Amino acid sequence: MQNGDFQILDYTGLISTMPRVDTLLQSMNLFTEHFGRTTVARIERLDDGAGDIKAV
Amino acid sequence: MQNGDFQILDYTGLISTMPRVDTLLQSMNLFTEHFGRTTVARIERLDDGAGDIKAV
Repeated sequence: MQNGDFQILDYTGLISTMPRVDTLLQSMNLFTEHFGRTTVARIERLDDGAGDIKAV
Repeated sequence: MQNGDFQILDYTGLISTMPRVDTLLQSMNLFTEHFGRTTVARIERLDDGAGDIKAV
């Protein structure tokens, strides 16, 4: 490259940096994905157990 | 799945829970199984041993 209007300079290439991007949690694949249609979602839960049978 | 009268929503999934049932004693196989016919059973014992001899 030129310097001022009559001299020259040496060019030493570019230097670039970027910040961190952490993907440890994402990499573990813990989460699942579901694709739907509406903006309101429902969930259902069912609880079941057992009984203590006696003698007769 | 139906939301309020004039709106809808997306059903996602079902969640179910139940208390644990233990099987350790069953696994150890410490009990022998007998299939009888009546509602009464008999057991026979026969215990034997020995004594000490005195000088005469």
